[PDB]
Amino acid sequence: VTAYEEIVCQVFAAVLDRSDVTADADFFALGGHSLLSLRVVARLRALLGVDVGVRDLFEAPTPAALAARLTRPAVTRRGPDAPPVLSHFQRGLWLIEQVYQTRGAYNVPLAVHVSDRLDLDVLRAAVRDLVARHEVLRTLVRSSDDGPDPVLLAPEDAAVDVAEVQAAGPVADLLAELTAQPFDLATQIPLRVRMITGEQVDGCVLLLVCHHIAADEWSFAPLLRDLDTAYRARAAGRAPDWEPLPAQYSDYAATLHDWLGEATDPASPLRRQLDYWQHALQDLPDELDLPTDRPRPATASHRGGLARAELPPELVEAVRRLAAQHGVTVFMVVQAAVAVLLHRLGAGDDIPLGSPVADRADEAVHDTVGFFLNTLVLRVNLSGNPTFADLLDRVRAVDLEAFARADAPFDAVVDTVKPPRAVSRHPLFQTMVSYQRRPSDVDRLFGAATRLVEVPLDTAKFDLEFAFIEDGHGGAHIALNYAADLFDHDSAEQLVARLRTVLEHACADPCRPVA
Ligand SMILES: *P(=O)(O)OCC(C)(C)[C@@H](O)C(=O)NCCC(=O)NCCOC(=O)[C@@H](N)CC(C)C
Repeated sequence: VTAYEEIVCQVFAAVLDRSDVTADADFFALGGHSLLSLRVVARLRALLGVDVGVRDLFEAPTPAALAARLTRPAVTRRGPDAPPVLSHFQRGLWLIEQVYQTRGAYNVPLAVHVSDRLDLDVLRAAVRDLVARHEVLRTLVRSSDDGPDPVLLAPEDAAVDVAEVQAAGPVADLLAELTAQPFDLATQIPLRVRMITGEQVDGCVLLLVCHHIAADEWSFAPLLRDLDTAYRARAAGRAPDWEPLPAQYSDYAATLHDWLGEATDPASPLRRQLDYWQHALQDLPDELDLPTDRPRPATASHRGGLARAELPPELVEAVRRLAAQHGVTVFMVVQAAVAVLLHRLGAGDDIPLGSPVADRADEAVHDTVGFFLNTLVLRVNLSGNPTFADLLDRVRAVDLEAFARADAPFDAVVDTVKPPRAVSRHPLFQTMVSYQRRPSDVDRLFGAATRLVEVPLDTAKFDLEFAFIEDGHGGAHIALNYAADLFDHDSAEQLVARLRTVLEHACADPCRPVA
């Protein structure tokens, strides 16, 4: 869970009085010692509500290690002859695509503007190195009677898909179209690479499209890192000089499967976490009374738009202060604000919000390529006329309770809860809230000037998806990915603007009742 990691970071920063606390920063190297160790332990106990001690800090002196310490066997490499293993999370992504026919909605884009036009032959060679390094990028998925079956292509058998595209109209719409193009994972590797050039394009835009089964947003940094390494090596006519991965995704999947156990085992983590979610999601609403422009259609088209709400740096910093002062993450502030927004729009006091949680505590997978996101239903209650500060306490309690049962795959949770189904409605929740941080130090890739560019998606996965997105070099914005079937664009622009308004009011005076 990344949430533990940012809480430990916020605690390190406050105690050491430093603004440079990263997930890999050693507490004692940061300037800490035994005296300040007591203050870190005391603050983490009051915030996290778990019995943490000096021992945990000593053995795990970095936020990533300490967070992982609070979250199960370590991932072990299974040897070269081991067959591929699809994780439960991958199986869930395969199910939603087959059962709900989401076409291209789950494709993950990663677009980088490059001041130089890249060499297509070197890029293709580098993509082959990237695919050879990360087995998940050359793992096909084929249907069967039992379900999906992984098929690991050998590096020499994985035909990479690398092509240059000349941009006619605006580049942003081309990026969205290329992203929406569906994969056939039975015959194509889950990676498409496109270099967009044109008279309007200065240099090129490098677009990586991954099928979600093979990458999450947390994979952007290792993707660009490794692709840059391979491109530079291939431009010099050599193979990239890198060590093997400490673990492949199949290693992570096998370890997760063995630890989860069988749902029929009363002592297995799977059944115990499923039992929690069965109780926690009792009497859940089928859906929230949101203000749509059109009724929910019989079948979902999964068309969508993207409405941005720019946040002034002073608002981003005020939101950070509000999170730090109440001992919550920025995500919890955003999640609380979204709950207030839907509440003020008439959704009631019982607000289920879907949210991704990253299962990247193990150091063998903490910085690797793959899909490590589970989906949790964060059920926030707004009854009793709470203030926003009160809500931040409720949200923290709901989230921490949820983060302790984050391994039960969301599809098993849907099976256990058994809500009424509808192919045009995502079950258990239809609004997702997430916090995302884009990679830093990706400005000099491929020996050029580079910058990430956001892709304006033409697809949507739920009714509403709110994302607080930090760019990695200072700024932040809210991205609302809305279902076009339900909302017009201007309704979504208004929705994302009213969320910023709620955030502005919460920072100004968190003691206002949310009603
Ligand atoms: P954190 O890891 O930074 O902890 C700080 C210290 C330095 C470990 C702190 O615990 C500490 O001061 N340890 C020192 C303990 C120590 O050295 N005691 C000396 C023993 O003195 C006596 O007890 C005395 N009876 C010695 C006899 C042999 C005469």
